[PDB]
Amino acid sequence: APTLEVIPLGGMGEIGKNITVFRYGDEIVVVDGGLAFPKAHQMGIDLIVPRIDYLLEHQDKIKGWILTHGHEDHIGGLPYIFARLPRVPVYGLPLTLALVREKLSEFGLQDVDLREVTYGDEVRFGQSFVAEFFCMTHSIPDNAGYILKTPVGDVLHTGDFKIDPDVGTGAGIVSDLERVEQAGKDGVLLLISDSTNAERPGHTPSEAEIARNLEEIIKGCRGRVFLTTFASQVYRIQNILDLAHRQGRRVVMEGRSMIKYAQAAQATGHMNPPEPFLTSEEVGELQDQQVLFVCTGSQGQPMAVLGRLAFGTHAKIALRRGDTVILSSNPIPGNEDAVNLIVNRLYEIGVDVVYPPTYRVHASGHASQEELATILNLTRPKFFLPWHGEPRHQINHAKLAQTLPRPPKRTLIAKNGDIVNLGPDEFRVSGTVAAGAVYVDGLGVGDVNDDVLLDRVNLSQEGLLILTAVLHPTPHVEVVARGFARPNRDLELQIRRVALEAVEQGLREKKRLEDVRDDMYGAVRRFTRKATGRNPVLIPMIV
Amino acid sequence: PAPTLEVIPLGGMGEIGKNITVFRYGDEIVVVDGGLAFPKAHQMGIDLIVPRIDYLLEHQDKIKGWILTHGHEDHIGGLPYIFARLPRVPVYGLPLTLALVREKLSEFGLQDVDLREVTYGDEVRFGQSFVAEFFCMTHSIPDNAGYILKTPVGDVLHTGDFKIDPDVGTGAGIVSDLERVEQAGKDGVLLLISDSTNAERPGHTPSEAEIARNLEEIIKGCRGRVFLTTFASQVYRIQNILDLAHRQGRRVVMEGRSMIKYAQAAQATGHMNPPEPFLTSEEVGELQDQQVLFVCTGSQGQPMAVLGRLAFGTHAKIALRRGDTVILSSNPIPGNEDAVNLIVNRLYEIGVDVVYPPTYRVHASGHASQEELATILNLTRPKFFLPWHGEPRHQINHAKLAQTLPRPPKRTLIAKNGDIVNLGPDEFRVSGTVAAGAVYVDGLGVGDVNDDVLLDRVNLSQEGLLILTAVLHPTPHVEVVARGFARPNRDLELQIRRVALEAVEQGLREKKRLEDVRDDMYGAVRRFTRKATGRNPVLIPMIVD
RNA sequence: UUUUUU
RNA sequence: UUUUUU
Ligand SMILES: [Mn+2]
Ligand SMILES: [Mn+2]
Ligand SMILES: [Zn+2]
Ligand SMILES: [Zn+2]
Ligand SMILES: [Zn+2]
Ligand SMILES: [Zn+2]
Repeated sequence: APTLEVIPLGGMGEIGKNITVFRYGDEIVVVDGGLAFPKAHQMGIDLIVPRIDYLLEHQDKIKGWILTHGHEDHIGGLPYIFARLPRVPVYGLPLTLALVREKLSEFGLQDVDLREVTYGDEVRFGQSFVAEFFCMTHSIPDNAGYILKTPVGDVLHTGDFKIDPDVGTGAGIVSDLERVEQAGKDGVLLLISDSTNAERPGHTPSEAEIARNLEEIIKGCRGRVFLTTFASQVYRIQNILDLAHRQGRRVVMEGRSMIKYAQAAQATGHMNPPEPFLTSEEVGELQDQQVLFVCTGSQGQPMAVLGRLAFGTHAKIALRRGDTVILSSNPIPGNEDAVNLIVNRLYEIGVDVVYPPTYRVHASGHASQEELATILNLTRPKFFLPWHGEPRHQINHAKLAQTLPRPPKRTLIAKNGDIVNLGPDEFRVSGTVAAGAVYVDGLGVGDVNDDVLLDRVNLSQEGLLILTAVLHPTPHVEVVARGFARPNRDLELQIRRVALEAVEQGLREKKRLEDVRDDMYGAVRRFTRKATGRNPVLIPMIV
Repeated sequence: PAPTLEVIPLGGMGEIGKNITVFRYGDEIVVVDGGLAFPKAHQMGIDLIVPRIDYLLEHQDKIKGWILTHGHEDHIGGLPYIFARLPRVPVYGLPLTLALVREKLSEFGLQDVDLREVTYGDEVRFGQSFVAEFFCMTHSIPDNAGYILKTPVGDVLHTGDFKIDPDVGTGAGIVSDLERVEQAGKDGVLLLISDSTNAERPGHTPSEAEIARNLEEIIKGCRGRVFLTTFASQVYRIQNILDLAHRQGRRVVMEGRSMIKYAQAAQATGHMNPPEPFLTSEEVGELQDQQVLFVCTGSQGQPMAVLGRLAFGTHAKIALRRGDTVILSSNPIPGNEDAVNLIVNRLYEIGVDVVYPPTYRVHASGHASQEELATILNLTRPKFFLPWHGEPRHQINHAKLAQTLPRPPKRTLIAKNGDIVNLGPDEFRVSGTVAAGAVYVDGLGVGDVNDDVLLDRVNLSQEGLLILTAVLHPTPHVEVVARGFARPNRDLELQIRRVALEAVEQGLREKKRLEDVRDDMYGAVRRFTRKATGRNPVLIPMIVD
């Protein structure tokens, strides 16, 4: 009896670079193709994309692609991925496809078979797969969950989601809980669900509540208002455009990425500015209380607009006492220091600084425990793969499932590369495939690996000494320093002596070029450690 | 034109760390504390930060003595560095504070430091102009004091670092001296200096007695071994754990050099009293799992502390397993979030039960939240106010809190390190600045690593490096060495050579000084690699040759 | 919101 | 919990 294989290639045991492979027989369907953002220890790199060794091996079996939404951790890896694979059908909702199309054009990727769907549509992949799209609210529009119908039964994938009763834009957007409930009645064999906020009790706040909170705050602001949020948070931004209009403020969209997303959102009907956007020059004609800037830089990026404002380097705008700055965002793990740096600079300028939790001006795009419980109760799945989370999230999602009236028969904590076997009464990890990370640094893809990073870490912590050692005319050593210590004549003289004394034992004996280096390298390491207590990288050199 | 008190913060203002405050009246100085600070992520490779003491060196003959409020590292960690460069003067503090400093000075070989023990209520004199009176304030370490500094212009009340804990839980009757603080308000407080750490937190910081109750409830329910980490200096927390362990039939192992160190100091000064002797890891191995509790270093995610080694499977004598419970009785300090998260995920992957806030209320801050800060402001009714021990966000929010109360201070200032704050019966202003700032410690080096050195470290960390050396003879050729730049690639290597070489050759073809030529080849390669890779590696060009 | 140091 | 891009 053939089984379905669920093979996560990214997005399990991490938050980022989501990509999930489904295989039945010799047919494959792939879902998403995200990037991930670098951690602190991954110094100097720009982004991370998934290893696609498995898809390369089985590329002839790929029948199609599903794209759940246009967040970068779901579509950011596609330029890299699609370039190495056959041009298969790629299905997605309008805003998702618009963002992908633009991204593919930057990379000069030609003839990608993008195919528009909408909620309720059924899409056939080969003989064995049918996928049905349904609406789930999230922090970007045109976000979908799906039901993948297979020979062994149905998989429901929630997508990334929250259950927001009212996103505030008046477009009637709501999660299709009716469809999800019916799926539970029809029978869900496997649930795949968003674990991001599985450790958070209660219910994620509604965007309509955040908008009310923002209007109340902004209504009370005496002068200019500056607000930062994710450029892709179309609902948040639309609601701000409407409250601004009601509060007699004109809006400036500041930052390249803000203008970019505003363009795609408008083109696909999700953004409708009640009054036209103005430039900073144009709003300069207005009184302070008539002005609102919606700005990039919610995560503390120094070169984003908020960053330049906070550091006094913005070319056309200068913050001053009386200004209000609203951070309509929470720092993502790893960005705490950067955001804090901007916050303290803002206090020092003397602006009024508004942020959570002091002011309730942000709602997560992801379901908290009550919402995750709702989906588990409605679907009543036989089997469960908590997804889109680090192990702590997945495991807490699993624990939450056990608190409910009808828990799954079995729950697994998948890792990237796991082959998860699915059948009517089968649910197990049956093996593994090649999975992992590929680093992008500038233009280069995979030229930087973990070995290289290790080097960057050593340089950063201990600094560098370059030593040119010459036996001719008489043995002597010369020194260039980087990040080791400030200039010290005393110290500098002593290190040459150590290296030159070491060539002496080498020089008096017959010494090969190679043999000498290690000996004096040992001399300096022994010495420099003695003198400074530090272990700087040294690169020996002979002319 | 009347003589004024100068309050000159040299550290601890506009930051959390390296606290040190100078009081000057005429030709007399009293100094308070000598802390270190911990490096930020951009300060790569360095171990700790100590204050610039240029001011104290200039005026060393005027220094009458020192007040040490408590033994936390951000109040005493700089003293070895500071005391070594100054005259021996009287140094006052409570017993645990002095025990910790004494040991610190011993490690450094510093001799003949004049440590003088005080206790709550003691009044000590510094020269003609200063009298300091110590009083108890609860905090996350024992023997923590605030003080009233009585000067010719009036009284300064300094809260020290504090919370208002009604019961730290150790059965020793320890409580903040709010009676004394209220009396100070009636006598008249000219200037209040208060701890702003938690000024953005509404309500009241939880009590250690509640945390102890919560820990006992959790531990009573643990089926197997329990490992717990907290700050090694959280003597109240640890003592309460010792006592609940006894009630719950578990023996205790203190693990990690630092745990043993603070336990030694706490026991020697009577703050820690284990109801049963500590055991070693070998000794508890004789016991059933549910009889065992490990109190471990590593609460901030340090990979080489005990919890770190347990989490990574590298502990030489102990191995975690499914069924173990690990409790993080702490919250990550800003900047340590990633390190703690790393350990938490490894613990989950091992399969231990992992217990931490906010899911479980197993930690209480050592510092006052807004209700407690308001209580102090209301009791002292100060004329002038210096919010302290906080970054500007904390200080400014403390100032705003003061404005909401029934009797706000006449004036509140947000001081910066190096500020000269002038204080008189009706004067409160910043009148100038003095040299202030950071000195980095890296290994044995003090001040040999500076910001210029760090900037180089950043650039190296990000872009890696390319050292290009041009050799003129016999025929000019270029040599390339890369570290942390990219994995080996011969094609690119040879391309970099030619771009450099053309500049060398073209530069020789039209005459230029060797210094001019290196610049030309640095420029060409920077232009080439940026086009080729999109990166700007650190470039070290050499023409000698 | 203070260290940690097989 | 997703980018920013004087
Ligand atoms: Mn880079
Ligand atoms: Mn170091
Ligand atoms: Zn998303
Ligand atoms: Zn996502
Ligand atoms: Zn303290
Ligand atoms: Zn402190």
